[PDB]
Amino acid sequence: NRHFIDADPYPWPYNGALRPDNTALIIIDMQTDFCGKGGYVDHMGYDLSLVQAPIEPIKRVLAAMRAKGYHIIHTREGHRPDLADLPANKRWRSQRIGAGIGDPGPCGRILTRGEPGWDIIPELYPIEGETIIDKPGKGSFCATDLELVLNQKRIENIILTGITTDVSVSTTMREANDRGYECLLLEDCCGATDYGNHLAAIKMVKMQGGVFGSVSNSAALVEALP
Amino acid sequence: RHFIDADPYPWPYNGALRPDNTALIIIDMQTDFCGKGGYVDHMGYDLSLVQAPIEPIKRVLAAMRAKGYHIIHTREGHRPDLADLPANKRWRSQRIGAGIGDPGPCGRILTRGEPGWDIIPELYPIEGETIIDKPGKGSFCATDLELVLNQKRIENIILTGITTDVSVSTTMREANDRGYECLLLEDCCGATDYGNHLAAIKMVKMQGGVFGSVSNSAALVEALP
Amino acid sequence: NRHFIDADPYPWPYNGALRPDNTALIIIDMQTDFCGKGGYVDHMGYDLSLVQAPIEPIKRVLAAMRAKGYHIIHTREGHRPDLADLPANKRWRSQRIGAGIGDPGPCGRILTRGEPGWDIIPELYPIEGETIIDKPGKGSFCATDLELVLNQKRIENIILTGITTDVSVSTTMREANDRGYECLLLEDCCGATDYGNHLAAIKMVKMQGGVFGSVSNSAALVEALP
Amino acid sequence: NRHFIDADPYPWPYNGALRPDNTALIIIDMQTDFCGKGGYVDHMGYDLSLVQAPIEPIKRVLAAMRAKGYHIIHTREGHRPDLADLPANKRWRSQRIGAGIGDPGPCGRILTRGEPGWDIIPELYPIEGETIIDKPGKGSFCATDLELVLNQKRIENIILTGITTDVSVSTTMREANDRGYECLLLEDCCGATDYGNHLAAIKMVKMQGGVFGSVSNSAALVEALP
Ligand SMILES: [Ca+2]
Ligand SMILES: [Ca+2]
Ligand SMILES: [Ca+2]
Repeated sequence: NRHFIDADPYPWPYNGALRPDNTALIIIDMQTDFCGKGGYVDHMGYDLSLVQAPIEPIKRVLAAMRAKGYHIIHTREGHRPDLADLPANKRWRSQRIGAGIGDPGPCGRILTRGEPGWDIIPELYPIEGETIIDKPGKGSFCATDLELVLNQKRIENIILTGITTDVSVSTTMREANDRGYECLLLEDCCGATDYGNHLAAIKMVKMQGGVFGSVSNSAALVEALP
Repeated sequence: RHFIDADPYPWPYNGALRPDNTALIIIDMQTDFCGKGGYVDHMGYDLSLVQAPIEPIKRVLAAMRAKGYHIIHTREGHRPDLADLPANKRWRSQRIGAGIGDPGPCGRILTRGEPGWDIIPELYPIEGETIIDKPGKGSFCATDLELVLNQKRIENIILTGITTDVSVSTTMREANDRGYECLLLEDCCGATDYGNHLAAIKMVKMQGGVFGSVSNSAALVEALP
Repeated sequence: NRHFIDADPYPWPYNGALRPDNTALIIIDMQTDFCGKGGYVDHMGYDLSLVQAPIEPIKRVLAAMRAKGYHIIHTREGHRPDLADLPANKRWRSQRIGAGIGDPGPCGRILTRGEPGWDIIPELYPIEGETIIDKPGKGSFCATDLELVLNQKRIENIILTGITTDVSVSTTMREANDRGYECLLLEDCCGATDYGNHLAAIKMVKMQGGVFGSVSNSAALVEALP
Repeated sequence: NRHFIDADPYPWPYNGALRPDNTALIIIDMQTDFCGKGGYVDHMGYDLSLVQAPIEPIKRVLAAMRAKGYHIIHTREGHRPDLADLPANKRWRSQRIGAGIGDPGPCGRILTRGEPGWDIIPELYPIEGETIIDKPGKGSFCATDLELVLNQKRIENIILTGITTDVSVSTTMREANDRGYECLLLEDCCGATDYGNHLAAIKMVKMQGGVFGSVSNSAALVEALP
C-alpha cells in the first residue's frame, strides 16, 4: 500500500507508508510577529516579503491535507504574560535591537501570548480538531506536549512548513528527526530573515543522503498526496 | 564582568564568565566524522573540511583545561543491538553506501565500542571530563546532558566540533532554547559542505544573536579568565 | 546565612540555602475534579473528606509564602477539549469505572480544560504572577514547561502540597528529585483516595536518609519560614 | 486476535493487543548495590532478603519472554566516575547515612559506573540484543534514551520488574504511564527496603480503575504469555 512524494534526495517518506492516520502537516509560527507589519520581525527591519512568500503555498497544502483527513498541527512561538518561560538572554537580545519581547508595540506586547501580534494570521487560522502547540523556544518539542500528542496519534511522518526556515522550522525538523520522525520540508512553504540562510537550511536537509529527511514543494505534494 | 570579542555581541551577554559556570563542549570529533575509513569518508566528503578544526580545538581545550573549566565531549553513536537507531536514519545511511551498523575498515559504522566511533586521539578525554553518548545529532535529545549541566550550574557553553550544520548547530539550538548562553567558535567547526558551514555560522548572528554569538579560537584563548 | 525547617529525616533544605528567590511552593491539582462534589474523584466513589482535609493547611502555607515573596506555582491536571493529549489507556480506565475523562458530568466535561470542574478551587486560587502548569499527566514535568520555568527563575527548592499524595504529588516529587531539585513534602497539606496509601507515600520519602527529600508539616513550615 | 494476562484491577493489556513486537520486559536495577552484600542497600542496613526474593521469579519471566522473542530491557542506576551526573542533595543524603555514592566500599565505589557493585547481578545478566539503560536517577525515562528506544521499536506495553518497588520501579511506571505506555507490574518480581512500602506501591497502581496500569505475578504471566 505504498505511496511517495517526489522529493530530493529521496522519494518521501522513505518507506512509502504515507497515510492520513500516520502523517501530520505542521504549520510553524505563521504569526503576525514573524510575518506581519508592526510585529517582532518588522521591528528588526527584515524584509517581510521573504516571510510572506510562503503564505499562499501553505494555504494550498493546508486545503488539500484538510480535504483528505490528515492531522493538522499549528505552532505559535510566544511567552506567558508573566514572562516566566522567557530566558534572560533571549529577552536581552530582543531588547538590544529594539524588538523587546514583552514590550509594547503596534500589535501589542511582542511575542506575548494573548496579544494580537502573537496570534496566527487569519489566512492560515486553525479550525476545530487541529492541535495548536504554544512554545517558548524555536524548537516545537522543547518544553511542550508535542511529542506526547504525536505519540498518542501514532504519527510517523511530518510535513514541515512555516517560518522562519533556518530558526523555528529547522530546529523543529532536527528535533523531530532525532526522535525517529520522518520529515518532509516544503521549500516553497517556508521563508527566512535572509534568503541565503533560507536556501542553506534547505540544502542542509539533503546532505548525507537526507540527514534530516527530504525536500519537496507544494505542487509536488498536492499532486501525489494519497 | 568578562567578555570575549564576538559577533554580534560581546560574549557572554552579561559578562558572567567564570570557570565554575562555563563549559567547553567538543562535539563528535570521532574517526567516523573526520577520519579515513569512517562514515563521512564513505559518503565521499572532503575530510580536510572536517579536519581543519582539530588544531584550533586543541588550543582551546588546552587553555580551558589549564584554567579549570568544565570540559564535555560528545560521541554520536548507537548500541551494538541498534535499539536506539531510527529506521529512517539507518535506511538513509545504507542507501548512500555508509550504513550505520554495517562493517567498514574502522569497524561497524557509528556503533558504540568500535574503533571508528571513538574520539580521535588528538582530542581524547581525560579523567573528570564528561562524555555524552548520543543517538541523535542534538546533544540534549535522549541524553543526560541537561541533568549534568544543571548539577554543575553551567550557564555558558562554548561549542566546538563537527559537523557545523548538523550536530553542532542542533546542539546549539537545543541549548539556546533552554536558556543556556552559547558561543560558537567558527574556526573550531567544519562541515561536509563549506557553504553550509558558513551559513550555519551566519544563522547564529541574525536577530541580534538568535542562537548566541560567534568568535574564534585565538580571541577566546586571549580573553579567557 | 543558613535556614532550616524542622523535618524528617533531615532538616530541610539539606544545605540550609532557603531563600525567597530560590524556593517555590507548588500546589498540585487542587481542582474540583479531585476534591469537590460532582467531579472525577467523586464519580469514582472515593471519600472526599480525605482530599478536602489539606485545603486549610495549604491555605495557611500559601498565605505565609505569598507574604514573604516566595515563588508560587499551581498545577492542573487536564486535557485539551479535543483530547489530543489524552492517552487511550488513561481514557479507557476512567470510562470503565464510570468517570470518563471528557465525558459530561455535573461539573462539565471531566478533567477537560476550560470546564468548571477542572478549575482550581476558589480557596486556593492563583493570583497574578503565579505560574500555572497545565499538565496531561500525573507528573508535573512530563510534557510541560515546568523545568524550563524553574531553571529561568533559578529555583533549587520546592515545597510540595496538593492532591493526591500517592499519584500527582508523589510523581511530581520523584521527577523533581531525579533532576536535582530539593523537595519538602508537607504531610498535612496532601491527601489521597486511600488513607494508608497517603501515609505510605509519605514514608517512602524518608527511606535511605531521605531518598526523595524530607517531610514536614504546615505549622513547622510557617514557624520557621525566613 | 486479543490476548490478556489475568491482572488486578483489569485484564492486561487493556485492549488485548499483546504481541512480541510491541511488548517489552524491563528489569530495573537488579544490581549488587541494591540487592547484594557489601553494596549501597546493605550499607544502609536494610534486609537483603526482601530485595533478593524477586530474583528467581524475574528469572522465570525473563526465560519465557526471551524464548518467545519479546524485547528485553535492563536498567542500572549509577553515576559517571567523575560524578558530573550526581545531584549534590542525592550525594549528601547517601553520605549522611554511611553509604556515600562514589565512596569506596567492599564492592568498589558505591553506585559508580564501571564498579563491581554497580553491575547487574550474574543471575539476570543481559545477553546480546538486549538494551541496557544507564540512568543517574530513579526514573528510567529521566535523562536517558529509554523513550527514544521504545518509540523506535514501537513498544506499547511494558512489563515492569526489579527493585526497589517504591523507588525506581514505581517512578519508572509513573513516567511510562504518563506518556501513554501500558504497564503491568509483576508483584512477586519486585521488592523494597520496607515490605509495607512494597505492598503500598503495588496497591497505588490499582486505584481509580488502574491509575498506573495493572498488577499480576510471574506465574500468571508465564501461563498466558502468547
Ligand atoms: Ca585524526
Ligand atoms: Ca539555563
Ligand atoms: Ca537543579
